[PDB]
Amino acid sequence: ELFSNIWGAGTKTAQMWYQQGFRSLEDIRSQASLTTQQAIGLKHYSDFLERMPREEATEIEQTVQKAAQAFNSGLLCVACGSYRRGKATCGDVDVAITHPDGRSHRGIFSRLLDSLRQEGFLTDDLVSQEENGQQQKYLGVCRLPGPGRRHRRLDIIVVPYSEFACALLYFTGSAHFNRSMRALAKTKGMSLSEHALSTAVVRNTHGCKVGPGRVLPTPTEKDVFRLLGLPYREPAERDW
Repeated sequence: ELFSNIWGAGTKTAQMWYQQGFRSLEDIRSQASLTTQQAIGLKHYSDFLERMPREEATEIEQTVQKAAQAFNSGLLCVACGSYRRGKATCGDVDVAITHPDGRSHRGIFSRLLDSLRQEGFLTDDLVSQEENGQQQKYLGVCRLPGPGRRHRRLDIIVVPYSEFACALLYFTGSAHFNRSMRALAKTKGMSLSEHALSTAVVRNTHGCKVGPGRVLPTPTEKDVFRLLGLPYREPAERDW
């Protein structure tokens, strides 16, 4: 069951396709109906089975940073995921982008992606543009210049500065760790997302609601941990 490995396909679709006679990667490319992601996953099947050394992730991060700072030299670009958690290898790269003035993040997302296309860095686009609140998310594939380079999954997320701490936390992960933090937030009547940490409603000692839900200010990751009642954990401690 090698269908599993194709990107955009899990055990979920591995269990159909087979329903059909398909038992081959080739069988799927030629006869099966495919998602835009699945087509790309098939196109780079061999490459997407290989993790990259973290040095390559650094090169990917700097490539995105260089192209973004040409447009505004104050833009903050950070690679998250397993990279930020300090692993020796990474399966993909998520680059979060913001600006400290907090408003110069707009107008970058479109121009940046285009700039990376022209120089041949971005090779395949899963989703060219996703708009989630004030966050803009690119999902695609990249490849560093030169010979012997494999194709690497790359996400780029541009975020407002007021959401940066929560975004960094969310894209740094791990997925387990996020689930754990969301559960902790809930025990305090809060909710945690990639945008913000907020409370549900405000109630007094009589149980009467006296206000709407509150968006808790979180300038840094440490604020999130403080608000959840936890000692701060470095990214390297967040694998589980």
